[PDB]
Amino acid sequence: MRLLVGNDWSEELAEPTGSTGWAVQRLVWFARDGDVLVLPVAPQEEFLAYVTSLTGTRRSSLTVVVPPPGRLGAGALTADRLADPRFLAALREAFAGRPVHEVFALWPDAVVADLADALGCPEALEGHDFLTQSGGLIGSSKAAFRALAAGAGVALPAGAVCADRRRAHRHVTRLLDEGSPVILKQDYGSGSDGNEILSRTPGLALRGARALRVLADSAALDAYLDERWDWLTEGGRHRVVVERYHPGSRAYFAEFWISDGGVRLGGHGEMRYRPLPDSQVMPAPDLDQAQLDDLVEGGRRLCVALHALGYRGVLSADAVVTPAGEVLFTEHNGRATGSTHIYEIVGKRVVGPGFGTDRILLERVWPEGWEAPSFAGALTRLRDSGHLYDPETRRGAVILAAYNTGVMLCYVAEDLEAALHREESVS
Amino acid sequence: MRLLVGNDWSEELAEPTGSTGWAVQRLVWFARDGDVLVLPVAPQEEFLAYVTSLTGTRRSSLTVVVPPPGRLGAGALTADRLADPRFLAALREAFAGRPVHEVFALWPDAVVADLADALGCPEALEGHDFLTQSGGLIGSSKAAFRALAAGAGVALPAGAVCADRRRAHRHVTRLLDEGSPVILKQDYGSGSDGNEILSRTPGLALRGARALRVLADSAALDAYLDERWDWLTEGGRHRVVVERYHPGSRAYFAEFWISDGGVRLGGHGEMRYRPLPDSQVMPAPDLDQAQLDDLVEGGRRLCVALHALGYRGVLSADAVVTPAGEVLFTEHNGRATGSTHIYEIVGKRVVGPGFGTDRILLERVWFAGALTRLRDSGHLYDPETRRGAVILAAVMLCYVAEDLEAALHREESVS
Ligand SMILES: Nc1ncnc2c1ncn2[C@@H]1O[C@H](COP(=O)(O)O)[C@@H](O)[C@H]1O
Repeated sequence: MRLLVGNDWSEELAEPTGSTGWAVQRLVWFARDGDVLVLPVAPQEEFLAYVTSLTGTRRSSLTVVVPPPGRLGAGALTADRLADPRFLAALREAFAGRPVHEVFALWPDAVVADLADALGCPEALEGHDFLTQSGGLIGSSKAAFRALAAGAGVALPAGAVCADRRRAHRHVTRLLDEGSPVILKQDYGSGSDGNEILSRTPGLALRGARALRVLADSAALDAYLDERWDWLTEGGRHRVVVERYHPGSRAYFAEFWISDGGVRLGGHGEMRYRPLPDSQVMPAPDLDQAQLDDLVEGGRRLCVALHALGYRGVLSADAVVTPAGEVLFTEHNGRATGSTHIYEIVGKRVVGPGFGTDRILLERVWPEGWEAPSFAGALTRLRDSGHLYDPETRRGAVILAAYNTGVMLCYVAEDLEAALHREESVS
Repeated sequence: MRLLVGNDWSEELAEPTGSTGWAVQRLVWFARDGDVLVLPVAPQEEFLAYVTSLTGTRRSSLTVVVPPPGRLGAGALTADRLADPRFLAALREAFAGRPVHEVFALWPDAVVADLADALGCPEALEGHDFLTQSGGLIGSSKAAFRALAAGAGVALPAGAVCADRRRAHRHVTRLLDEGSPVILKQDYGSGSDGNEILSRTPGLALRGARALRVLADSAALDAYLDERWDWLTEGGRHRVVVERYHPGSRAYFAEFWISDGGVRLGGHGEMRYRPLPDSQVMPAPDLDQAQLDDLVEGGRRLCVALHALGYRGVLSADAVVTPAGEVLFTEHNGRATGSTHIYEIVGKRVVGPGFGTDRILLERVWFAGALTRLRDSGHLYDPETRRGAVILAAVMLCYVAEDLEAALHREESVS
């Protein structure tokens, strides 16, 4: 029996008011026999039965525990929901006298530590003490990333970390006068919504940022900083990362599992900003040996640093390959990412040893313009067309997510072209 | 030579508008033959002569470069003073073609890395890359201390790190309802000035905070938090550390030198309240051997972690020994502290190997007049006897004697 926790982005960083309880249902992919899952919204049985049928996990051995709604409703495991005596009674009955062997959470937050303490199993949560002190936030800080990568000797685009406009203005100006565009980044921003590109020249693709600002001179920059500084600092709370932006780069990741015992490579892939990051392929294609070595060693070094200071959990090291072919690291992500269950479970467990050898994975966000009436409806159509993932041909679409009021698929194929073809058939 | 920078508390954390240039003149103690010293204010010659005669450094081999004044004046090495063309030219002249072998700064700040960049000697600054990304600030973060110590299995008072009022209220309520007093600490607070003690009971001794608030109950604390949170967070800029406070505790430090090659014990001491914090003793007295070992090994584990993440420089780990006898770490300090030149130079270089065996150092807070009268009376430090008062700054004294009782008699004499 393990306790799996489907928690969201840290309550300490942001109010999870938009959450609907859908994305964290990816937790089920990690479930193994006997496990107890804590989720904000009960998954549909059809989702559970499908996912468990593929992982080989006995569904009836699983228990799903859902807290009552909290101060922000049901969308996310807010702190008040996990402290609810009603929920705690439900949790203890789900345990049924069994010891908690391990606590696994999607996000390394103090609320998980709080839960382990309330349950009297802190020892089952690796890095518990670190987490009680809110150490897990380091996994989502770009400022922390910049310092750690630079200290560990991990290649980094030129730049700095700025707490004020005076310093920000100097570092932006240095980079712009070298003929480069610049990307500003919220310390704790999630995704490209937290970034802006600044350029002397118009017409750049908006890859990895919400907006492009064209700034002619020092005065235009003063004007920009005066207007956006509140936003860039989240109301004066956080610092801003300034770094050199490299147009037309491809985005890669190497993800690791950081335990008490040390650092272990989970997997690597490419995130396709095509022009939005709406698909990813694993493992990483089109790198030569030296670039793949740099991506993995770079990430590993970063993770060894994070391990040494006490971080425990999943760590995604994000990088770009520039048009000149240089691997530069751009951030880390301390959490179960969009990729984690895909290479770890779908790749290594469902597809098997052939994954990385004669099989790749291609996941796409449910295309806009695609519609499916329900989970069961999507599965039926896939099953009937013969495009549903078939455990003995090792080809086809794996349904990744629960019903979203469509779903989300992962195509397993010999190479990217083959998966891309599988997908056009799917309709 | 080596380039020695007498910089102050980071300009990124606070405006150093109150500095007068006096404290960073402790830089001179670290000066070795041929070095070049960057100071905000020129030291008196008599001070420079005096320090170098004790340290055995040849004074004429030294150069002091003082940047012109900057936006806050001459009191402190502000970023614009160190990027001044007039200052960079005067600095390259002081080198006169010599390569910079090592850069030593009093504070691990991004401006040091900028200066090393300007001069073309990034390789002479250990942790250069770390510092350009302002990683040195981690050495002044209590929020960082709390996580590092928790992760490193280093003992610390019960508590948490809080970003908002709701979690602070919870964690304060919990400690108070257990009957203990609580101390709130600004993430980047310099000294006790950034701390406040919360208690059910009035009259606690304010060791390490400079105000106490008596809070009867949950609504009283709502009121306090609603009133003080803006100050506690520096305008919602930083988080707040909530800790169990231990009254009547003694305060100790263990200081380490963190370089590429690893972690070296500098020294340890006590910060005495008699009744107030106006004196230091090194090495640490009145500790059992196991308490000293917990102090040093605690400090070491912590520094090993700081090392691994890239920090380079001086790191002082502060601890208290509770009335109950337990050693608990309370903060770290990444910088040359008020103690660093004392055990490292005055102790290990001036006094020699006997320091920590047959000599101890006592420093207390209450120029040629001090020197004259100390000389004429015979109380001035005598290399031949390894006893007497050392003038640490232009004044402040460090009494070298066999034990604390001998040091306190010497000071009484100096009255
Ligand atoms: N939780 C605590 N209990 C007792 N003393 C503390 C605690 N936290 C910090 N202190 C002491 O308060 C002092 C801080 O003041 P300063 O050294 O001037 O910054 C240090 O000596 C700490 O060791």
